[PDB]
Amino acid sequence: KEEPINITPEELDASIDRVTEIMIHDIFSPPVASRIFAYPNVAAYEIVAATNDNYNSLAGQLNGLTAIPEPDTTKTINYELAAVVAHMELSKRLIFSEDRMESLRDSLYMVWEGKNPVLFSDSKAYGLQVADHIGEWMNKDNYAQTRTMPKDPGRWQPTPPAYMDGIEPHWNKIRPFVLDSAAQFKPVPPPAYSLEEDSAFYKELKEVYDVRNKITEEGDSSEEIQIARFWDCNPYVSKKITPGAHWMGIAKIAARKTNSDFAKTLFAYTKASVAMADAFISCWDEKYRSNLIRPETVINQHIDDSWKPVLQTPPFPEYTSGHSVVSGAASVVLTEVFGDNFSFDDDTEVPYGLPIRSFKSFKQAADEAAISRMYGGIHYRAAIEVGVKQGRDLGTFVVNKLHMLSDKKV
Ligand code: NA
Repeated sequence: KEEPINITPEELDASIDRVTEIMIHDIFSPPVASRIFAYPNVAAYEIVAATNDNYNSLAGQLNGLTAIPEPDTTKTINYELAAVVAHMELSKRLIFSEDRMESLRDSLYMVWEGKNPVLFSDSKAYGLQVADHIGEWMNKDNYAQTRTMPKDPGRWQPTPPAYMDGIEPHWNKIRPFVLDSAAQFKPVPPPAYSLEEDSAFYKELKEVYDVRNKITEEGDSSEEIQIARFWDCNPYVSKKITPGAHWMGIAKIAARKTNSDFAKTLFAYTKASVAMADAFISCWDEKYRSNLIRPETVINQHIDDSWKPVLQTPPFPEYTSGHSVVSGAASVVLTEVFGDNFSFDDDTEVPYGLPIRSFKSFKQAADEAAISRMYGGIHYRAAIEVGVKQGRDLGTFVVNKLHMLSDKKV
């Protein structure tokens, strides 16, 4: 009983799709979701790097990460199999409903164990050894400690309908993967809160107000409303994926469209997920520095008590926009991996109630994701424009810092 086990990139995708689904169920927030995607990819990628002379190890490149154990030269191991095992095991550790990862895992294990028990056993064992190593490092990143950390008129207020307390005030205290510090990409400050009619703040408030009213005047056909809903990606609305998950989905689309092999797929997902996790830290750092009031609050208190945004306002401060920062970063990474002018059909939102939208490039998609927040009535211009810059600057740094691809024969 010694058939080969063919591991394909679609099995990695299976793990990431299941964790995605579980995240929705367990009600993970946008920044916490980015941490769930990153660590399991790093573990799998390290397995690949240790065994493929075209890819360099991230040990020594990511903060605190040391070399993984090498595989036993006396055993025949299928390294892709080990990489999938590592990915699933860490993914399971990072969500609450572990039984839902275990079901996916056990169903793969049963076929593998059935075809080649010895290869399966040796390969699983190595995958689990690596997951333990990577688990030790992930458990030193300050997430556990921040779980029980204690909790002008421009200050952010919780917003209706739910008036939830701000999400993840201390996300800036998580260990970044690549950044030298959480604040490395701190942006310029937002315009000073002001109700003076000639002020920069008031101009931007008036823009939010006016855009929403133009959308009203066009009616519910309007393309703006479709764009706002496509990118909304807010699990607190009173079944949706977060923005990091959506970009993980675009990374998958690109990898499948290019017929990228297991190693190239993992490379891409790892570079993207690491960048996004650092993008959330950078963006949340600024959110809780500037702690800026959301547009509906100022509009309903000072301008028009009947006005409502197209989208529900997320429960966290305004500046800079998460969508803008994370899309900026992700766009830069995918452009670097798969190229500019990469056209694609984005079907990531089809299982979540939406149609397909087509794009001519990752840059174009990011630009749409950023302006969707203006159509949505929940961000001012500065949070969007400055946020895209912040994410593109951060994603540039990540791509310039991480040396992963390194062809054996050049
Ligand atoms: Na290598």
